[PDB]
Amino acid sequence: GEAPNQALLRILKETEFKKIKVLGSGAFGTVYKGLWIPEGEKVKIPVAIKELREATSPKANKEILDEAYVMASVDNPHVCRLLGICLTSTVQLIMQLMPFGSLLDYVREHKDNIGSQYLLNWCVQIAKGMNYLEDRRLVHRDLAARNVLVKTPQHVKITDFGRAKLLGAEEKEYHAEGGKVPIKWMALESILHRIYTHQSDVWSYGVTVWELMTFGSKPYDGIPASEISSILEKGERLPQPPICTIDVYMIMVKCWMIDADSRPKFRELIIEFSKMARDPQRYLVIQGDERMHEEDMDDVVDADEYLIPQ
Ligand SMILES: COc1cc(N2CCN(C)CC2)c([N+](=O)[O-])cc1Nc1ncc(Cl)c(Nc2ccccc2P(C)(C)=O)n1
Repeated sequence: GEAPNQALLRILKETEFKKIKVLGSGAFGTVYKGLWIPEGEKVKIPVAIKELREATSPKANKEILDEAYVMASVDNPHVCRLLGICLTSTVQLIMQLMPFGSLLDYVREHKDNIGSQYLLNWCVQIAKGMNYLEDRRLVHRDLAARNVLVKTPQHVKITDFGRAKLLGAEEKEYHAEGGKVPIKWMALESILHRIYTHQSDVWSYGVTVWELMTFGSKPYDGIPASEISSILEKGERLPQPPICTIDVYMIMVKCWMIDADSRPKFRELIIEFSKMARDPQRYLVIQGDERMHEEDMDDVVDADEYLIPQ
């Protein structure tokens, strides 16, 4: 068959884990900082428990089990893995705790400490992430700095799959009927024709690198998504960030070509940032770059990514 997804889907017990703090809430629901302690096993694993809402019909069309489906499949150092699922009325998605938050938040808080080695490496890690998804014929459809999580300052993972759509053997594009949308991140091709390819993902990767090099700005700030379509059409793009050479800028700008076959492929993006991250400062002029590189109760018997290899 066209790749029998012989993945596994683990079922867990709301008893063998304890919530500890709300990390956030949107319309979707709530994610809690949590502790998972599989019975028997002498391990305690830090987790995020993502609880959502029901409805009069939307609760029973795969409220998230779609997401649990895509995340149940992916295995890659730079993509969030779903540890398991919880079959309470509001099914819980159990996930590895990314203990440093979203990157968008992170770069803001630490601007005057982020180095160029760091920025370029998150650039390399996210392309590696996205390239895995392209391997698995997956289209993230919502790549942004907010949706990249921080495990360590030297290890990030792509993180939100509410909108992820797997392509079928004869599908070069997807066509999302509608809903709300993150306009200032989407390829022009998308913003007009609901068409999403891996290459519209590259457009998003572009805004993401931009978010990263502005230490967390908002793209087209001020401007309302209402007319992003219009300014983009006449030819405007996001500015060159002050820390960026032509080299880094010419890259983001390529991700924003109007012909999407004319944008870079993730496989190439990692080759390029890879090269930059060896001589980081030919490429990122960061003032003083040079002098630049939980609430744990009782732990002891703990683990994390290293249990997921059960
Ligand atoms: C250290 O604990 C966290 C804290 C923080 N915040 C909030 C508290 N303070 C402000 C610090 C910043 C974040 N966050 O979002 O910035 C993440 C983690 N860790 C984590 N691990 C796995 C996951 Cl799945 C997940 N999802 C998560 C958590 C909250 C909000 C939205 C999401 P999402 C859209 C990707 O589903 N979060």
